[PDB]
Amino acid sequence: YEVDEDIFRKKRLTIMDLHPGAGKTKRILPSIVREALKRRLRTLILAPTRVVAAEMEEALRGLPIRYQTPAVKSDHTGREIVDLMCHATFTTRLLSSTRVPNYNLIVMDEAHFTDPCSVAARGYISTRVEMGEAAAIFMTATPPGSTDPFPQSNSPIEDIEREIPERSWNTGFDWITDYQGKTVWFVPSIKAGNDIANCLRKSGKRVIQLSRKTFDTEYPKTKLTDWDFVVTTDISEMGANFRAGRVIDPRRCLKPVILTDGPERVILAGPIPVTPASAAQRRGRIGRNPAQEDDQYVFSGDPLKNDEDHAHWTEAKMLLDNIYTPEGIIPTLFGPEREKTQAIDGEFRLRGEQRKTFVELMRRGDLPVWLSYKVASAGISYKDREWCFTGERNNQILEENMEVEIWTREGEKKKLRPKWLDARVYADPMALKDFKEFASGRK
Ligand SMILES: Nc1ncnc2c1ncn2[C@@H]1O[C@H](COP(=O)(O)OP(=O)(O)O)[C@@H](O)[C@H]1O
Ligand SMILES: [Cl-]
Ligand SMILES: [Mn+2]
Repeated sequence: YEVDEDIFRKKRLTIMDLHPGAGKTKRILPSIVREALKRRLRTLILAPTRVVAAEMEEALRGLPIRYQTPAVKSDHTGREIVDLMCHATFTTRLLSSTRVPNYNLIVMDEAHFTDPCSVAARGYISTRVEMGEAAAIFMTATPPGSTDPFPQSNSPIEDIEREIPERSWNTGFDWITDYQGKTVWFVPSIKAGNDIANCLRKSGKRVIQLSRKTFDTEYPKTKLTDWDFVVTTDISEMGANFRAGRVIDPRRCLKPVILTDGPERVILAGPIPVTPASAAQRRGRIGRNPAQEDDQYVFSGDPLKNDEDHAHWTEAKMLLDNIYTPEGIIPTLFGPEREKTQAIDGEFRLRGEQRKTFVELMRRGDLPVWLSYKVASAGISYKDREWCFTGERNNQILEENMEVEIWTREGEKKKLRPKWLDARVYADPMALKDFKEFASGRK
């Protein structure tokens, strides 16, 4: 692969939108890094997930790569070194340090990731590019704005449109279990995944479940051959490689929405249709192997473009408005994503301890951006957990249709009733478990 010379020039942002599997991560990336080093550029590589980052550092092992952990706010050497980190790690460091290096070449892989930390990162990056302080490459077949759900592939894909179960089934879906080979099944939620996986397991199928929280331990198991089904949330759209012959995709997802009628709260709306980019990335899990031309994409429904009510857009602004810049400037969203919110640049900016608490609630507290923002801008200290118990009766959190009760750090049994309700902290057993740990003052 021959690298273009102009992509290393400051004020240039290159959208590397080669089709899924074309060789963006595996082939051109090491070529770009080596060429960046030759030019003595201060280089940053951004991976969507910890797993993908680990694959990058394994592949770039011969080069002066340094993986950067979010447990560390900055890490500067007096040496020629390429920094490697997750999208979210970059955004956290921007919020928590003034010692963020002045990278003049930034590569964001799987730059289609729509999680707020990634949207915020693209905002900061593009701002630096447009200010003439950096060159950046966004690697993704589906850049922000894409609407082709059936892009080019390395090998032919059989696109099959048919009814897909939303829940456990007894009969009428023989084609699912009769299939000889491996399947990746995209589900709209973890608990939808729990039910589907349970159904497949009672049929004697070996299934691995994937979600954001379990991705690190569960994904490596898919690299072995002792499995029939992967049941996964949208997280697998971000550079997850499966050696499988089929994707099952009912093209559905949950969408966080900030509601403003009465007390502000985040709900999880849907299931709703995925975006055409998401559908393409799910489909793009297969058709990757030149030697295997039998791959199937089994789908249901049309994708939906309009996602302007997605909470991730205002959450991205809450992050961006609090990002430290050398000049003191407020960075704006990436061009094509500016339309997604009506927020006035800088309206979410916090000062002093409130800004510090905002960051702490996200990184140490594991809370969503919106929820962290509401607590921090209320003037509440990080260790002060009273808000988890002082909400209105409607804010009572249920588990198995019964009221959740928590032992506090002071040793009192209080009903879990937060002042601010964000559906994501009680969306599934694991999220609730983590949030109970927060409410009981255990982190
Ligand atoms: N660990 C691996 N070993 C061998 N081949 C791989 C590995 N990971 C990916 N590939 C293959 O390399 C090709 C390009 O992959 P990649 O660079 O990830 O595509 P993309 O352009 O989507 O980033 C694909 O055909 C893929 O199947
Ligand atoms: Cl998830
Ligand atoms: Mn890739």
